[PDB]
Amino acid sequence: SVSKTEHAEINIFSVASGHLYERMLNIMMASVMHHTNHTVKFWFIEQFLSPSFKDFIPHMAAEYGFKYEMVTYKWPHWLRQQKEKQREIWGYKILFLDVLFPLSLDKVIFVDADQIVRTDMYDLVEHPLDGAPYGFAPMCDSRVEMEGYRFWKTGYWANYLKGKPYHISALYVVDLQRFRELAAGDRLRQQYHALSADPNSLANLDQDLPNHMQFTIPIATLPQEWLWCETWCSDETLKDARTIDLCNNPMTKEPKLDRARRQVPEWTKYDEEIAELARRVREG
Ligand SMILES: O=c1ccn([C@@H]2O[C@H](COP(=O)(O)OP(=O)(O)O)[C@@H](O)[C@H]2O)c(=O)[nH]1
Ligand SMILES: *[C@@H]1O[C@H](CO)[C@@H](O)[C@H](O)[C@H]1NC(C)=O
Ligand SMILES: [Ca+2]
Repeated sequence: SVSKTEHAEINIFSVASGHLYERMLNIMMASVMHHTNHTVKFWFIEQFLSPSFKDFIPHMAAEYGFKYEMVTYKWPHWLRQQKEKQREIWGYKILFLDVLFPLSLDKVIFVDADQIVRTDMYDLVEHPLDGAPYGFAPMCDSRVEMEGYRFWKTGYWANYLKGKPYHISALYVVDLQRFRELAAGDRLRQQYHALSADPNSLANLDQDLPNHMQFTIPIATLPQEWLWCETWCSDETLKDARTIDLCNNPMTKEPKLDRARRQVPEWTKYDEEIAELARRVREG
């Protein structure tokens, strides 16, 4: 309750790089606030954001009734760098969970910038982790026609996992008290540093690292309904989805905004609402 009183009942962080992902990030935030009456604070990885986004966030905060904070954490010099901006952004999602946030914050949830929330996120804050420092949803198996693209069901990953789930990194709850209690941050940084000496390792950096460490840094497998993506999940399970991720479909390669408008009926409503707020602020 000290964390809830000082920060908020729900604390969410995200990362966005590019005007398209910033546009989706405002939509994600509006979707969270339309589905909760609990207090919310959004945390941003500051250095990737545009000046316009950072100028607009106080307007979003006053319109939607949320608190916010910008975190600017410098990549430690000892730790192997990522030349590709995509991989550096993935590093910011998983390698610094213990240092991005204050010691007074007990829990934080990563929600992808391209996500659409359809649930009260305080349900994830209250979800029992049974001692795990973090919880991730598994990758769906329900869309049977995409089995050939489930790389984790054969080869390296099938042997490595021994039947454990291969989790998606679009959404994850981190019990920061337990993550700190376990030294998970230091351990994830040292494993990443050693593994990344091979440039063929950790292809999906943010996702592969926690899945690789799940025998020593436990993952609480969240209910499947916490994360639904069309690529892997059946149409039939969309009605149960608490959140939607617009993940890439390797079979169709359909553009991001087309996936958003086609799959999510309320997407244009949030987009037009944020554009209406922008026009209202611009005149004044
Ligand atoms: O903030 C971001 C996140 C992703 N991308 C790019 O968008 C593409 C698809 O990545 P995305 O995260 O959308 O894929 P998903 O994980 O949703 O399947 C890649 O070229 C990324 O470099 C980007 O420009 N900005
Ligand atoms: C918030 O409270 C109002 C009170 O009238 C209620 O109608 C609404 O459904 C609540 N929303 C959530 C997400 O709990
Ligand atoms: Ca995504």
